[PDB]
Order: sequence, then C-alpha cells, then structure tokens
Amino acid sequence: ATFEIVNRCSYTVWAAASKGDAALDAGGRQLNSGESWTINVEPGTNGGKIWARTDCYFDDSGSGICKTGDCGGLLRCKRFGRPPTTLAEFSLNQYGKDYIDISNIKGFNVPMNFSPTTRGCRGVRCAADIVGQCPAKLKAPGGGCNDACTVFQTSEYCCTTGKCGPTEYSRFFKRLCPDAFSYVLDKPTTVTCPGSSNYRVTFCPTA
Ligand code: NA
Repeated sequence: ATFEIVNRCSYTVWAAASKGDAALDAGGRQLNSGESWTINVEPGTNGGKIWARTDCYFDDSGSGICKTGDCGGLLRCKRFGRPPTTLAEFSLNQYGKDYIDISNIKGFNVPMNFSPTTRGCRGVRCAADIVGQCPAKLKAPGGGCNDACTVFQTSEYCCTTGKCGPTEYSRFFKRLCPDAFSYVLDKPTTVTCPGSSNYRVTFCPTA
C-alpha cells in the first residue's frame, strides 16, 4: 500500500509510522509546513499506526526527544509514541479488506484526517480543537490532551478487566470527534476499505 503523509499545519511536525515492533518504511521524518511524505507499507501489515510529533530536537545520529509522540528519542521510530498522540490506525489485507480508523484512546495532539486515495470506502477526520477545550486534569504541559487512562491508571479508564463504560472524559473526546475511538470498548468507528487501497494522512486538514 502507498500512504501519503501531508503536513498542512502552520508548524513543523515529525511524522512517525510504526507497527509496534518495527518501523514502517523509514520510520519517521521531519515535515515542514506543506511537505508531503510518501511511504510504502507492505501488504498484510497488521496493527500499523501513523502519528505526528511536535517540538522535536534531534542529533546527527537521529537521537533526541519530542514533547509529544516521542518514540524512545529516535527520529526513525521503531516503536509507538508516548501519549498524547492522535493515532491513524490501519490493518491491511485482512481477508480481502483493509480496516482504518482514527483513535483518541492515547490522547490528542494534532488535528488529523485519514482518507483513502482510491475508491471503495470513505474517510474519517478528527479536526476539532481538542487541545483548546481539553479539561484541566487532562492537559499535557508539552502540548496536547491526554487520555484518562494515561493520567489516572485505573481499571475503568484503561478497561483492564475487559468490561468498562464511557466516562466523563471519553465523552469529551467523543463529543468533539464522533468518528474517532474515545475509549477501548467504544462503538467501532472503523471504516472498511477494499484490500490494497492507498491512503493519505493530512495533519491540520482544515488549516
Ligand atoms: Na487505539
């Protein structure tokens, strides 16, 4: 599959693409305002995620840190990032079908649109000002809006037993971005696309 990562934000972001135990394509790159990044995800990739990182400083070896989405201090991520991170999640070629979604389960930092560049399905977007409206107890100093599980580490917010209901915090993310996951057992907002589709991820799609 071919993903195009576009940065429409007025500020620089450092994109990342990982499937948990290995990088996706180069793993990460700096994206100035308006820059696009094309990557190739091997068909069958399961559990891949694309996200943005803000306020990064990297050395010549690619080691550094970001205030949001840091993935172990590396520019080229081999691992998911530290919350809060708006997540673009995808499983490809699962019995002739791709599955895509946007998730606020690990917080929110940058507005995001996730849409296919081919035919057969629709796209999902979370472009609200979640950071501006973020409750005080979930605000992250570095920037972004943390999820309740990251903050309070309870069975209910993290849904550890397996059963959990919506909380006051998940409804906040859900009220602003209905098309994104607000908690683990949230009613799936997943989109089903034809196998081997191509996609474009746009940061700050409305600005
Ligand atoms: Na998730």
